[PDB]
Amino acid sequence: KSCCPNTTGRNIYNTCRFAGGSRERCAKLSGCKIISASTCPSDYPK
Repeated sequence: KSCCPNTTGRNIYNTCRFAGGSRERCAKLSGCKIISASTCPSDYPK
């Protein structure tokens, strides 16, 4: 799943995805990660 620091991270990620940027590119850009671990560390709580 995708995992972001905060709501602004989610906002930027979603906007970039809506425009049509790649998932990891949008994640990096916004300051989020994406991992196949399903569980994310207590650092990206959104």
